[PDB]
Amino acid sequence: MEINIGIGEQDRAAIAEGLSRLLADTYTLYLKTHNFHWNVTGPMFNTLHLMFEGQYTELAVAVDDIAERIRALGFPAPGTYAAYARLSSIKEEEGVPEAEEMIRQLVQGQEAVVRTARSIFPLLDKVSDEPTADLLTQRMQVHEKTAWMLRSLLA
Amino acid sequence: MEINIGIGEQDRAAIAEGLSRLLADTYTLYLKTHNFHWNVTGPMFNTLHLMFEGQYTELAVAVDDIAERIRALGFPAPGTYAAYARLSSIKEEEGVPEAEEMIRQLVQGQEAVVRTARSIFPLLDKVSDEPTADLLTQRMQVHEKTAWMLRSLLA
Amino acid sequence: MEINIGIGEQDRAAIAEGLSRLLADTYTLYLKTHNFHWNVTGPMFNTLHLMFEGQYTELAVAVDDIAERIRALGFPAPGTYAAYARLSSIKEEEGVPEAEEMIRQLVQGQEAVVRTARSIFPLLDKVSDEPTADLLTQRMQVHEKTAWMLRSLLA
Amino acid sequence: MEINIGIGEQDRAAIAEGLSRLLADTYTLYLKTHNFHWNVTGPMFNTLHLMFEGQYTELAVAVDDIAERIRALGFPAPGTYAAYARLSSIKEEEGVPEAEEMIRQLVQGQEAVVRTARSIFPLLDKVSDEPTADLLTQRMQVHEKTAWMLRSLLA
Amino acid sequence: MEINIGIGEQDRAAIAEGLSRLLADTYTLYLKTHNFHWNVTGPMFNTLHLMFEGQYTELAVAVDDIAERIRALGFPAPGTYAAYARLSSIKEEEGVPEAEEMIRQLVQGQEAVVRTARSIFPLLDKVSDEPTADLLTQRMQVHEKTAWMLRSLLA
Amino acid sequence: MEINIGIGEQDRAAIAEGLSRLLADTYTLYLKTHNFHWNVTGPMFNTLHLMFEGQYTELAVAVDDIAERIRALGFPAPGTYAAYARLSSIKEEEGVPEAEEMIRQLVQGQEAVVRTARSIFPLLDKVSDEPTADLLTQRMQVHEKTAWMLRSLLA
Amino acid sequence: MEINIGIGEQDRAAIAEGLSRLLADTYTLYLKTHNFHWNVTGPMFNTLHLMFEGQYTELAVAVDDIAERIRALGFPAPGTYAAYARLSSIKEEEGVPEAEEMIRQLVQGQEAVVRTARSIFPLLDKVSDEPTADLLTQRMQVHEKTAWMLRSLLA
Amino acid sequence: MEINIGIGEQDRAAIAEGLSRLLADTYTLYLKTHNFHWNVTGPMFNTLHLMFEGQYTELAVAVDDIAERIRALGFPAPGTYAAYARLSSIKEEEGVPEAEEMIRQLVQGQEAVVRTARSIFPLLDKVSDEPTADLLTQRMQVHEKTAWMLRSLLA
Amino acid sequence: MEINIGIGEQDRAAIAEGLSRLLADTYTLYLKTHNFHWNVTGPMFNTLHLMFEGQYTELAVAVDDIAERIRALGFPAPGTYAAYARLSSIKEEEGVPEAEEMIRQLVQGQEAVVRTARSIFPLLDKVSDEPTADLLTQRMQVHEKTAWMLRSLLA
Amino acid sequence: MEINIGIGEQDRAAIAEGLSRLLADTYTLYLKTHNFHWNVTGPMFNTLHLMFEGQYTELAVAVDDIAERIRALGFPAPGTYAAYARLSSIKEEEGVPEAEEMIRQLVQGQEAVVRTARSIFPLLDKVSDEPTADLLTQRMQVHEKTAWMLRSLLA
Amino acid sequence: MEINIGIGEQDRAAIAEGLSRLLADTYTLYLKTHNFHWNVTGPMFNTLHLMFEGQYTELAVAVDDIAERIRALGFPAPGTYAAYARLSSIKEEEGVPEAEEMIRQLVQGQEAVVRTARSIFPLLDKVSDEPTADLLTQRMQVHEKTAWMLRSLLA
Amino acid sequence: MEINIGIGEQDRAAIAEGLSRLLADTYTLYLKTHNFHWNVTGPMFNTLHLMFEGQYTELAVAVDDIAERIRALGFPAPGTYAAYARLSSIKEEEGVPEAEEMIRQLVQGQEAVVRTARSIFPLLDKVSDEPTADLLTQRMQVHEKTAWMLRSLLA
Ligand SMILES: [Fe+2]
Ligand SMILES: [Fe+2]
Ligand SMILES: [Fe+2]
Ligand SMILES: [Fe+2]
Ligand SMILES: [Fe+2]
Ligand SMILES: [Fe+2]
Ligand SMILES: [Fe+2]
Ligand SMILES: [Fe+2]
Ligand SMILES: [Fe+2]
Ligand SMILES: [Fe+2]
Ligand SMILES: [Fe+2]
Ligand SMILES: [Fe+2]
Ligand SMILES: [Fe+2]
Ligand SMILES: [Fe+2]
Ligand SMILES: [Fe+2]
Ligand SMILES: [Fe+2]
Ligand SMILES: [Fe+2]
Ligand SMILES: [Fe+2]
Ligand SMILES: [Fe+2]
Ligand SMILES: [Fe+2]
Ligand SMILES: [Fe+2]
Ligand SMILES: [Fe+2]
Ligand SMILES: [Fe+2]
Ligand SMILES: [Fe+2]
Ligand SMILES: [Fe+2]
Ligand SMILES: [Fe+2]
Ligand SMILES: [Fe+2]
Ligand SMILES: [Fe+2]
Ligand SMILES: [Fe+2]
Ligand SMILES: [Fe+2]
Ligand SMILES: [Fe+2]
Ligand SMILES: [Fe+2]
Ligand SMILES: [Fe+2]
Ligand SMILES: [Fe+2]
Ligand SMILES: [Fe+2]
Ligand SMILES: [Fe+2]
Ligand SMILES: [Fe+2]
Ligand SMILES: [Fe+2]
Ligand SMILES: [Fe+2]
Ligand SMILES: [Fe+2]
Ligand SMILES: [Fe+2]
Ligand SMILES: [Fe+2]
Ligand SMILES: [Fe+2]
Ligand SMILES: [Fe+2]
Ligand SMILES: [Fe+2]
Ligand SMILES: [Fe+2]
Ligand SMILES: [Fe+2]
Repeated sequence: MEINIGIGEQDRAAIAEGLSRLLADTYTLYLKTHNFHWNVTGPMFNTLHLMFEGQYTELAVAVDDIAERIRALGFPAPGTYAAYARLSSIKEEEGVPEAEEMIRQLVQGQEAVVRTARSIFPLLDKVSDEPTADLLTQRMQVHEKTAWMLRSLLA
Repeated sequence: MEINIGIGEQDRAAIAEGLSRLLADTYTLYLKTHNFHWNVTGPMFNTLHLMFEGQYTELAVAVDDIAERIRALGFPAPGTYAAYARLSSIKEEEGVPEAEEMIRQLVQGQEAVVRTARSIFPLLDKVSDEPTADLLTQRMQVHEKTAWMLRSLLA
Repeated sequence: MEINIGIGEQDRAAIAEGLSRLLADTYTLYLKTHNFHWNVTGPMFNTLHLMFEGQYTELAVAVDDIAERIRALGFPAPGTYAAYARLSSIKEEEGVPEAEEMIRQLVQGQEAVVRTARSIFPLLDKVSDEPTADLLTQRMQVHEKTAWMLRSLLA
Repeated sequence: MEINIGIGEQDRAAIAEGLSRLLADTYTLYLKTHNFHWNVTGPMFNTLHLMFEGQYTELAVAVDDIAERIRALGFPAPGTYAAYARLSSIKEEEGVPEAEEMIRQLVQGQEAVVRTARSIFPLLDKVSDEPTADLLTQRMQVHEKTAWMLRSLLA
Repeated sequence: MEINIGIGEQDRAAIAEGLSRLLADTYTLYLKTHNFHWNVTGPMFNTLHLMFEGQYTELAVAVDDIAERIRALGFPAPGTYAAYARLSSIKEEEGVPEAEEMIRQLVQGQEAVVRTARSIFPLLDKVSDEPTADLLTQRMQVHEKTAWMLRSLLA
Repeated sequence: MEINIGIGEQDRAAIAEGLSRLLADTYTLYLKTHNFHWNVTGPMFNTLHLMFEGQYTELAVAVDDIAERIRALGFPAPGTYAAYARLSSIKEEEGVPEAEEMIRQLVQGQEAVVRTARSIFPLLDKVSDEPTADLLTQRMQVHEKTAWMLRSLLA
Repeated sequence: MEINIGIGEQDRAAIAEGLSRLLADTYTLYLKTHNFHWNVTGPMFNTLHLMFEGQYTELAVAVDDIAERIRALGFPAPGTYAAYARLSSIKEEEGVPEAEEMIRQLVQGQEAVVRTARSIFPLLDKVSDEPTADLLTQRMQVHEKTAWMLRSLLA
Repeated sequence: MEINIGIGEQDRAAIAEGLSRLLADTYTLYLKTHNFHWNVTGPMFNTLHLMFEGQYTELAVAVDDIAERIRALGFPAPGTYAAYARLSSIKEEEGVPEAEEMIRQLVQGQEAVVRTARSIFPLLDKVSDEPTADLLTQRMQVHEKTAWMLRSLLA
Repeated sequence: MEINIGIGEQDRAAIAEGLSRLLADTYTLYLKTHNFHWNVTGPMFNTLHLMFEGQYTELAVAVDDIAERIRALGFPAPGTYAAYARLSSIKEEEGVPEAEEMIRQLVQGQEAVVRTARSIFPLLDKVSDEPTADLLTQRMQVHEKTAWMLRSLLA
Repeated sequence: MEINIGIGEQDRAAIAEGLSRLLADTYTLYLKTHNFHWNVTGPMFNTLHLMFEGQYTELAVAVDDIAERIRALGFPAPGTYAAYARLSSIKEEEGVPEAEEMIRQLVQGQEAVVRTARSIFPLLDKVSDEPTADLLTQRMQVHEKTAWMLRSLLA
Repeated sequence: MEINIGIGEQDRAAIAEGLSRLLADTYTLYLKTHNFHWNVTGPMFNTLHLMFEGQYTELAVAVDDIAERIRALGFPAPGTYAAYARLSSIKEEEGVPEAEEMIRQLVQGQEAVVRTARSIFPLLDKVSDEPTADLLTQRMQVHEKTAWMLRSLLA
Repeated sequence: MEINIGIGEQDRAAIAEGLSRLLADTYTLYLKTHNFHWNVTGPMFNTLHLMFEGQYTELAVAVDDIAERIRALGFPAPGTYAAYARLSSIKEEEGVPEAEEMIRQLVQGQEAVVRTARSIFPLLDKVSDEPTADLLTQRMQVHEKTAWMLRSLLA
């Protein structure tokens, strides 16, 4: 059945490509946060284990919402290790850093998602896709708040 | 008591006129979805009876939110068969279609409401009314997601 | 598949006709109550906004129950503005009356539904349809309690 | 202690006998529904596994209510395979039918309980046992609604 | 405002008089049950303290439903010691009986409410007051189930 | 089994006598508040119906707590119309006053219970019954708060 | 689709045969417990009514778990009176025993289910089926705990 | 740790200064609303006591959300009487007005917060701070809806 | 950090010593109650198993509240078998009494805690430690109520 | 309507003056706690952000309870920045202290509220106002518990 | 601090290595299931969207449980795309298969996890690690049940 | 009534002796954890107070489960200070250690319970008691997980 939501095929494709980068960043941050939840040690273990648990639980919902916006636009949502490694701007950590370095990496991760979201608004200006713009705004709000709570631990 | 929310009376009347069409479309789609919920038959009965129930339940809240935004702008909210029949662009179904035609009609219904919402943004861009713009964006998000789920059944 | 519930087809059709009138009245009262919920003003705004919310919330469930009893009897449930205007004995209000007149109209609405319910019982005795008779009885109970609560506001 | 509820011992015994048949039918349908819940296969597995779960869960409560009405009338409630096999009008299925045949058998099962309930009303009329009449009416309502939901899957 | 629910003023007044006796009996049983809840002793203390608690909790809701049916019929609901002592057929217990006598009096109390309820049906036959008839039937169901549970303790 | 809670039998008997009057006053107020809940009319029906429901719901718990304190002191708790009519200082209303007069009466009821509670404190001075003193204090707190909310309606 | 869970088809059939006897025993105990719940009398009625309710509620869930393990092994789950009478080792009670005898029979029933579970482990040691062994262990744990609670009543 | 969220330091400082004013105005309206909740009297006491409770409860959450957006921007959130008095544009009420004047003041307060929110948008346009824009929009929607509910009481 | 709560160090030390005896008694009663919960047998098993469960569950919270009041006064809370055995006035039961003797011992236990609480008030009066006096009062209320429920089982 | 709660007008005014100082201290501590919740940084951010949230959430309920006790005594509750700055003994912090200094200040704040409550008991002794004394006691309990938890963080 | 749980370090490392493969397989199945949840189309969309959501929700909890068992054994839990691609035996699907192929792949995935779990038991028989064996058994139970539900759709 | 669960009396006694030592160790660790919960201080207070609270809450359930397995085996569950001091291998802490030493002692306590559980398996290998083996396994799983969480704080 044809899709008639006021956005043309090539524009929906370009928006889906941007949201695919956002999905890949968000999913990579999800797994990194889950990883640090398991692997963090030292005197802040209790609070960081819990904090990273809240963060990855929220990111699991965000992954679903971003993916299903791609579906609403008429395209398949990427969902493999290869697709996400190709699209993600977040570099993974293959070892076990000190807790302060875990916090710093997760701050940079929040900012990377924000940076990807910001890269998409120019396209949305040209096209007028208010639902996707609101999604991006919600994600920016969450990552900017989380960035504050994480960097506050360092000071 | 004078209303002083930063929008003049005839500008508020114009936004309320557009929201009245959005309300009438939303309410007509609500009754149609409720109708199909009761009347659908065939092997997809259980899943469509449930899917349509979730949709009309969400629409009943949306009708209330759209109507109370009209009130916040200082105008009466329309609420009769005659008023909605006059304002609605949704085509009503007087008989009992087969399930796949019910699904098709509801997809077109979602897209019709999006179109009505999209028609109001030019006005908000002249007058500046960010709360209504957010309301319209939420309706477009819900209806575009619902159109994906519905049309996915026909693939 | 044949329907063997102990009521013949012609009697099931006659009961469904009566329930179609009850459904149309109930749905018309639902919309009128919802209308007054949005549009009432004056010193009793808070209490009537709330009271009318409770009533239309209940009536939305009642619509579903009546329509699904029609389905159980083997007939399509009506669900359009045209069908309900043809069948309803409640007169819609196209303006915005004063609060006391809103209350008075809703009292009369409760009593109109009771009247339609009473009209159906003679048919049910002849054919013994105990489930439909209990449904009618429940509606009369709800509308007669609601009539008391509304008319108490006038005194 | 004597039982003085406005119904003589012989009439209570006769009503208890009728309810024993209703209980046996309801319990046999309960087990058949539970059986089909485990054993159904094919593309409708997810919907029918869930639908039959809802139905057997409701029937388990109904068995308790019918049995406890027998106890309120002053007689023991039957509760063995031999007693239910002797009293039940529902034939059990010893194999694993196709899903559509499972649906058909459950429709007939609903109608068999309705038929048993109908057969008890004459006694209740001659004797004025309003609580039992209301129990029978509630069972007829549930089974007639369930029959509609089931046979709609076959259209 | 006029009351047009299909029952004449003289008949509504006679039904309200019957419900007043039922209200009085139910409230007197409520207090007696609450009394025994406090004052029962011996090895069955824990079970009877709890069982009587469940019973008086249910009766408090019943008194409200009975009183508000009187109000729906257009008459004030009685609510004083003097009014209830004049209308109640339940004899109060001024001392502290043994647990077994407490149980036996509560059985008789259930049966007294049933008896008062049965006395009202003839009036409802000539008049067609279905909601009141259903209320009476509900009370009869509850009191006959409670009578079975209480007298079972004595066996 | 002897009671050894640090209060001799004569003092326990005197405290119980005082609590017996507090119980009768609390229960009388409970029934009066319940009565006004049913019978109030006029433009304040909705808010007074609800307010009086909250009050009688709280009073029902208070009755149980006061009676059980009497039980803990070693004496039976009174629970009959004749006992409460004898022990109570609260005047019952046998008719249906106007709403403003219902409010006034309930204000005077709250203050009467406070007076009855106040009358018991001297017995506890002598004896050091700290649990009873806390129960009286809580009743005074509730009733003084309720008196403010009620009389605030009259200003 | 072919089943590849690491257990050959005839070995799965043998485990399913053992679980079918366990299912038949558990379901027979379920119906006996339900029967005694309705029919027990005497001074222990309240506590046994409740205790047996808790037991049959647990057993209803265990029946579903056992049946679905048979399904996971690739075989139909038996579910008729004839099948369960054939496969069960627990004998039903066709009359109404005294309460102490009901308790004794339920103790023996718990122990019968333990014995049936035990009888299956030799097969599992040969074949290796750790999920089934864990299910059997859970049923032994529940039935041994329940036997303690039941026989404690008789001491 | 550097803040890299796509908004330079001077722009973040300016937005935080604007939100500091929104925070002060929101907290001042919070305390005024809480004040009127305690201090309102007259026949609308119940409805206004409840209505103003809902409002100050929502405002307390809004205070936290606005302050934490300031934190996300990298600046301290003000939170003292001196700071809020200095930053607020709403004037406090030091006495106890009549209920209609309390309503009027709270309507004006809603509109004053809307004005403070409006004053911040010019700054976000230049900079593109989509999360803050959404926050201002949410506050405008809540205050404009609340203004409608309050001013409806005066009509 | 100095402690400045209006009570000098020596008086706080003396209050903490008294609360240490109350904590020891309460913890010893908690373990005894938990013991009898496991070990009681006979026809009251179900009721005493449940009643003792409610009691020990409440006592667990009380232990925490007493200990933390000691901490608030500035002293370590005792928490070992030797500390509690040294301070406790409750004598432990090393065997398995009959149920009636378990009930009697638990009555005496409630009274032992009350006795210990009464021994502390003189100190509190001389010093005005109102929070500790309220804690003692709440413990006395619970234990005197529990003593009533337990001894009522014996009568 | 006269206030007759057993405390004379001048004494109620004096008690209300003391509670006004308590309210002002509690509200000032509420805002200081809210402030530190937003502004704290360093490795203890997570634990202190959450601890201070729990504290200000509880203080918000306490401010309402203290204010409504003032109302129950017949006096208006103060509720402005100026009224609280005049009455409060807590000095506000206009900057952003180190986390350890925030904790120290919050300890001193709990003790300041305790000191204000203690200053009122002499008056209450002369007048006899048990509800107010119980409220002060509860505040002292909460603040002394909170002081222990806070000062424990320093050790 | 040394780990002394009764298993030597290289034996724990070997168990951790096996569980790392189980974790990688579970996580790969999790993402594949989430992918298919987003991307499935056709008439089974509604039921497969729901079924796959329930599955990936369960798998997300299982990932955490398996990772935290690795942590309990004293080893870091892997958690990157590169590690999971290296350790997994399940192949991802890079395209969008038809619904029946999605079902078949998820059946094969359940069976793949069972094989990986099964492959670890030989090590557990040499070393003895009953907690890990119970985790493996739980995963086998879940995946075998899920395989039945999935393959039933293809029958 | 004889116990027939497939284990001979002296074999059950031996299993119950082992579980009695596990119960004593679990209860000793419970009290030590509760003690440290009250008495810990320093910058980790908030996290350790909460962490130790979660642990002692879980242990309280474990104590009940272990004791009631002893009861299912037909033996009394020990429950006094003297019995637990005799049976326990965990030593109590009579003073107030620094937080890091509290953590270290609780790690050692978790490992002690694991050793006690492990010590019972040789017996169960001779006797066969799968329910007890599963209980031991669950305790080993919980204590090994808790040991990781605790020792992670010391890294
Ligand atoms: Fe965790
Ligand atoms: Fe989803
Ligand atoms: Fe938004
Ligand atoms: Fe204009
Ligand atoms: Fe439905
Ligand atoms: Fe609304
Ligand atoms: Fe939004
Ligand atoms: Fe939006
Ligand atoms: Fe609303
Ligand atoms: Fe429906
Ligand atoms: Fe009914
Ligand atoms: Fe009904
Ligand atoms: Fe299932
Ligand atoms: Fe039952
Ligand atoms: Fe029952
Ligand atoms: Fe009914
Ligand atoms: Fe009670
Ligand atoms: Fe009511
Ligand atoms: Fe009924
Ligand atoms: Fe009913
Ligand atoms: Fe009501
Ligand atoms: Fe009670
Ligand atoms: Fe108190
Ligand atoms: Fe208190
Ligand atoms: Fe084989
Ligand atoms: Fe199932
Ligand atoms: Fe297990
Ligand atoms: Fe096992
Ligand atoms: Fe309030
Ligand atoms: Fe916050
Ligand atoms: Fe928004
Ligand atoms: Fe605690
Ligand atoms: Fe926060
Ligand atoms: Fe309040
Ligand atoms: Fe208190
Ligand atoms: Fe090795
Ligand atoms: Fe979804
Ligand atoms: Fe975790
Ligand atoms: Fe296992
Ligand atoms: Fe397990
Ligand atoms: Fe397992
Ligand atoms: Fe042996
Ligand atoms: Fe605590
Ligand atoms: Fe237990
Ligand atoms: Fe238990
Ligand atoms: Fe296990
Ligand atoms: Fe195991």
